[PDB]
Amino acid sequence: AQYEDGKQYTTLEKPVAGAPQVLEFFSFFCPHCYQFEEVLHISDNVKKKLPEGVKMTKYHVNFMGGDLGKDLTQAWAVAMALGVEDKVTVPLFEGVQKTQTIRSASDIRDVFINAGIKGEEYDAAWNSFVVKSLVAQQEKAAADVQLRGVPAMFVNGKYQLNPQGMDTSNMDVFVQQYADTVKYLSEK
Repeated sequence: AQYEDGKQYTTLEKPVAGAPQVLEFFSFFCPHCYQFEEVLHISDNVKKKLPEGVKMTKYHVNFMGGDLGKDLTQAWAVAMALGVEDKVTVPLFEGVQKTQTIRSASDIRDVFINAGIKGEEYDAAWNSFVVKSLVAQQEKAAADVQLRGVPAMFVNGKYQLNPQGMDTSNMDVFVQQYADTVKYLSEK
């Protein structure tokens, strides 16, 4: 076939029921994740090729960056609850990996403030049990699929994208192959 299990994707030995249709995992500490966000715009190109009725989910993970890694998972929960993902993703990536100005939860908080979320609104969210449950959801989704590496994308809880098996000489061609694979898997 043109698409082959073990080539553009792998199949989960343990399929996950009731999983999000397109589920992406990342870490703000993850160097390919930075590329995926700022250079490749993977999420946006996948979306442009997906059908109507397809929701896309993106979760942060704990297993990189120790204590700050966990703060970031909680901050991403805050971003999701407030619907401000698109305002904080770039400055969080840059603060962790480019300027290295994010060293504590307070520094994470500063990113949100500078992005225009009010302190009182941020702190209230940070401490809310709605955000506690969003943190639980992120952890459970990653646990369900035995997740030990990022970036990762899972389609319908049974297929896992395999970017290692795609050409990387041309960045644009890589992104479309990736997005076209997600579409293929989606229609499967």
